[PDB]
Amino acid sequence: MLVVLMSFGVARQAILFPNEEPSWKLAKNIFYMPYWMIYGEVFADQIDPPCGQNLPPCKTGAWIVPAIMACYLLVANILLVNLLIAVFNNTFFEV
Amino acid sequence: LGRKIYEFYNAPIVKFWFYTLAYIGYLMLFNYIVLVKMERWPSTQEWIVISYIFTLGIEKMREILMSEPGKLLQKVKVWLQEYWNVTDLIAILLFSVGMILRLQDQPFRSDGRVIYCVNIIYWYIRLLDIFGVNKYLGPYVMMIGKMMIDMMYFVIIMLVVLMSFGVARQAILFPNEEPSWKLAKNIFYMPYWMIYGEVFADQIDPPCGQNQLPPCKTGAWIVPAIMACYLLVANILLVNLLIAVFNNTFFEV
Amino acid sequence: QPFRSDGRVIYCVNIIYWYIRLLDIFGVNKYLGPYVMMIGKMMIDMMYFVII
Ligand SMILES: CC(C)CCC[C@@H](C)[C@H]1CC[C@H]2[C@@H]3CC=C4C[C@@H](OC(=O)CCC(=O)O)CC[C@]4(C)[C@H]3CC[C@]12C
Ligand SMILES: CC(C)CCC[C@@H](C)[C@H]1CC[C@H]2[C@@H]3CC=C4C[C@@H](OC(=O)CCC(=O)O)CC[C@]4(C)[C@H]3CC[C@]12C
Ligand SMILES: CC(C)CCC[C@@H](C)[C@H]1CC[C@H]2[C@@H]3CC=C4C[C@@H](OC(=O)CCC(=O)O)CC[C@]4(C)[C@H]3CC[C@]12C
Ligand SMILES: CC(C)CCC[C@@H](C)[C@H]1CC[C@H]2[C@@H]3CC=C4C[C@@H](OC(=O)CCC(=O)O)CC[C@]4(C)[C@H]3CC[C@]12C
Ligand SMILES: CC(C)CCC[C@@H](C)[C@H]1CC[C@H]2[C@@H]3CC=C4C[C@@H](OC(=O)CCC(=O)O)CC[C@]4(C)[C@H]3CC[C@]12C
Ligand SMILES: CC(C)CCC[C@@H](C)[C@H]1CC[C@H]2[C@@H]3CC=C4C[C@@H](OC(=O)CCC(=O)O)CC[C@]4(C)[C@H]3CC[C@]12C
Repeated sequence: MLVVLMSFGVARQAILFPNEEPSWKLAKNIFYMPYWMIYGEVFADQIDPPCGQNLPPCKTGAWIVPAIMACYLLVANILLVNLLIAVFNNTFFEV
Repeated sequence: LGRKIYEFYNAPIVKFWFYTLAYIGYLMLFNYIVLVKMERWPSTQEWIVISYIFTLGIEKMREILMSEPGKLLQKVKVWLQEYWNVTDLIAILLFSVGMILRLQDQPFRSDGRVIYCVNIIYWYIRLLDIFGVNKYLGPYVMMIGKMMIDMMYFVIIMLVVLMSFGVARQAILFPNEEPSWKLAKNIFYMPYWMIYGEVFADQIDPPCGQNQLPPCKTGAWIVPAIMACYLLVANILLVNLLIAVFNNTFFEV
Repeated sequence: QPFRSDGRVIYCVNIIYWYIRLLDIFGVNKYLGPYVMMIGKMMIDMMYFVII
């Protein structure tokens, strides 16, 4: 999880927020909201903010963030977690 | 000294621990350079990172030329068999084009910073290859590799169902829009995040026409029911099927 | 109208079914074909869950 979770966390804090002076909040914003989306809350209002409709301007071509996060939620909440399901199941009789 | 330094720095475990500690160090420096503002000339950290990328490209070229076949086309086939090698080539290439875009000036700079970010993705996933020395984690990553094929199926079936609600939610709720590409964003926007939690409780069943909301369109009472059938058929019918398919397959892998 | 409006609705209920008929075309594959095979067999197990 740490490797795939970190990947999305670094990516979302670098697309959305494009210009910040170096500070320790950045690591918190990596290890924040992505971790809490493997547990049920996708942070829906944060995701696809409305933008440039007569609001602050569009950060970059920030269309990467919903797509790679969709890939992340598939990878995290389905494959890995289901792997732990299977791993626990087959080691269970063994122990 | 000479023999102990040369013996020790040529033991393959030691040179492994070089290459992985240097690769973790690169990951930390590239983390810093992607989560900081970047001025027009590169910073020191970025110079170390781009040095890593181009020296890695030189070493890839070294072992392509130093491969065992004598014909050059033979050795480029030898290198294009193995999977992680070709993903190295495409990613070192895409970091190179990020560098050439970001040495320029706006509007190309913001695009180049995005290109750096989509490199951050892959250079994270290469740690899965790096974690192949462990006798305990090597099998897990091989398992993931076997479970991905089963995912290809689930995903396909899901698409059919998601899209089916997606079309129906798009037409029945929204009645009189004009030809636009937002229909596709809405087709895969609202009925996709529902399989992981958020059911969009306000967005579903708004009260219509009472102090006033616009009088609710056509026969839009049907969208909660086909929504209900969708949530059952996705979250219980398939996901659970995928649990079963992983358990059967995992045993053999 | 207003039948027009209701004529729009029951077109849209149809594309629910005509999407699900693409599962038939997925049946011909050597591997997707067996996966839709198990879906119908699990659906009788869910019918017992939907009552409970
Ligand atoms: C993926 C994880 C494990 C590592 C991620 C690394 C970064 C998120 C860290 C590593 C070095 C850190 C920096 C080290 C020292 C400082 C100095 C510190 O400066 C001050 O407090 C005041 C400075 C001034 O105004 O002179 C601000 C935080 C900062 C930039 C830190 C911000 C967070 C950084 C970039
Ligand atoms: C490897 C796994 C198993 C554990 C990794 C733990 C770290 C990722 C955590 C533990 C301590 C955390 C830090 C604890 C306190 C702070 C200070 C906090 O900075 C401030 O409150 C000052 C700046 C400001 O308030 O603006 C920023 C988050 C940070 C660096 C945290 C970032 C994330 C850290 C390094
Ligand atoms: C089903 C699986 C494959 C997931 C599919 C997800 C993507 C195809 C969707 C999900 C959310 C969508 C985004 C949601 C909203 C917007 C905002 C929209 O922004 C603007 O029009 C900006 C206007 C301006 O320039 O100010 C651009 C499309 C975009 C990024 C969408 C692009 C397509 C996305 C990433
Ligand atoms: C179910 C999935 C897999 C496919 C769904 C298909 C549609 C969502 C796409 C396919 C073709 C698209 C169309 C292709 C080109 C155009 C032209 C475009 O025209 C303009 O922007 C200018 C119009 C003008 O003022 O003349 C309007 C969107 C539209 C109709 C697109 C709307 C979205 C469409 C219908
Ligand atoms: C088969 C699965 C695994 C992937 C399918 C991917 C596509 C169905 C996605 C990926 C890219 C998406 C597009 C990315 C960007 C846009 C532009 C966006 O249009 C605008 O922002 C301009 C109009 C406006 O904002 O007013 C509308 C959604 C659309 C066509 C998205 C529609 C859905 C697309 C084609
Ligand atoms: C047992 C499992 C498989 C499904 C259980 C849930 C359904 C029985 C519920 C959930 C949502 C409900 C629907 C939510 C909203 C409406 C709109 C409602 O229309 C109005 O209220 C009129 C317009 C207005 O004034 O709002 C008619 C009932 C209906 C279709 C409800 C019928 C019963 C539904 C489908």
